[PDB]
Amino acid sequence: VEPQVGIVNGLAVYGPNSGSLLEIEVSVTAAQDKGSINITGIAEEESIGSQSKSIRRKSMAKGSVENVLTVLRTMGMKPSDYDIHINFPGGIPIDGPSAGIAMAAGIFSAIHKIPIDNTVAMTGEISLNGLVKPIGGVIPKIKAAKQSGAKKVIIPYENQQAILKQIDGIEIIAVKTFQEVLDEILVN
Amino acid sequence: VGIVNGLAVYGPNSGSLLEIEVSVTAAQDKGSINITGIAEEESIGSQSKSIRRKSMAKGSVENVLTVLRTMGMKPSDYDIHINFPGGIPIDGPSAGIAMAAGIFSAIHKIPIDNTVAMTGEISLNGLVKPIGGVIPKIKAAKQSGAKKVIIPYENQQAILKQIDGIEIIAVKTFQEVLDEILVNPPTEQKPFHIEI
Ligand SMILES: CC(C)C[C@H](NC(=O)[C@H](Cc1ccccc1)NC(=O)c1cnccn1)B(O)O
Ligand SMILES: CC(C)C[C@H](NC(=O)[C@H](Cc1ccccc1)NC(=O)c1cnccn1)B(O)O
Ligand code: NA
Ligand code: NA
Repeated sequence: VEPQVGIVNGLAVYGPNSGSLLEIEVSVTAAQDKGSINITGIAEEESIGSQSKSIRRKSMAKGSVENVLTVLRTMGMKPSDYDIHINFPGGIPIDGPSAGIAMAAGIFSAIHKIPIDNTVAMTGEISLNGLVKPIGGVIPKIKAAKQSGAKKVIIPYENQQAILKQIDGIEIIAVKTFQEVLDEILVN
Repeated sequence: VGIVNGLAVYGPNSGSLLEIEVSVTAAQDKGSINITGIAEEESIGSQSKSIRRKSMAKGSVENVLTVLRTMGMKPSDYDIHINFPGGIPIDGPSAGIAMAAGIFSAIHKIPIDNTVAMTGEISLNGLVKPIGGVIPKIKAAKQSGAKKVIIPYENQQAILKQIDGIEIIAVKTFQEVLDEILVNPPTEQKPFHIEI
């Protein structure tokens, strides 16, 4: 209907050739106390195991949020000033590092009250130095964005391939940096 | 945000170079250590008896902080975030000297030679302890375009002398790692110079 504050279109893949678009929602309020970060709708922990051994870690999605908050501090924001809540609606259990640029964009937008273009979808792992790192399932993700009525899709520079140029009816933007993501999507 | 070139082995003979990211900022509150990209806990055994422990990676981070403390740094003055990039859980004690160098470099600003990769467990006294997969690690350092690789002294063996096209530096201490990888910082608009 409109560009909007703290709503960003992310992308997911389930197995080789099955992509989808998720409408990630970000709320930022002046902190009650020390500031906080909460996420609804993500894996909190992953376990990988064999017969006799297994490891457990905080999820790549939760790790991704911590990278995002470190990047926003290097850019001169103070996330400790805010209680921040990110919501992946629907109740679907999602994981992975590839929503890093989308959550970062969502928080930036919510903090600055600058709406994000609703015609854009994006996928991109974020590094602590603001670089956009390659992701999985970029073709099914682009087709999901198109299939959903997105005019544009932001992908990491290193996911660029010749075959992408053969896709019609959606603008594919390759980015190296989170600043380039903000340039592409923020409205005024 | 500084980069240190760490090394990993996956199966008997495959190595990779990891660009480990280290962010160190003035503490927002009581200071903090956060690591992304690692195993945090390991369970070993069966139904009948199993143990659970902090991962080797997490233990390695605790040893790093103790060493920096014994060297007169106060890691609790900082919020420290180390990111091991991508989407594989990494584990092991062998990134001890990489994480310690990355934090050192970030605290003092004295930046890290980007042509150097390294592997080594760190002890509390700051000795560099032997690691596994030293040969595939060296080969992966070479393939990534590293000109130098730091290894533990006790990993030195005759056959490494057969490896061409990379300088292999054996170290006994963390101070030696820092002697070898730290570059003279820039000199412009400084009241004095720091030389290594
Ligand atoms: C937080 C989410 C949206 C990030 C994206 N996740 C996914 O695409 C993941 C697949 C993935 C890819 C790489 C690493 C781990 C898991 N997909 C899902 O979680 C998923 C998709 N559809 C239904 C239910 N779950 B990304 O890493 O590709
Ligand atoms: C923190 C990491 C980088 C330290 C290094 N780890 C690895 O090489 C470990 C194997 C290992 C070796 C010794 C003890 C435990 C596990 N490798 C990995 O975790 C690994 C390697 N390639 C891709 C993804 N993960 B080291 O202990 O050799
Ligand atoms: Na994504
Ligand atoms: Na290593």
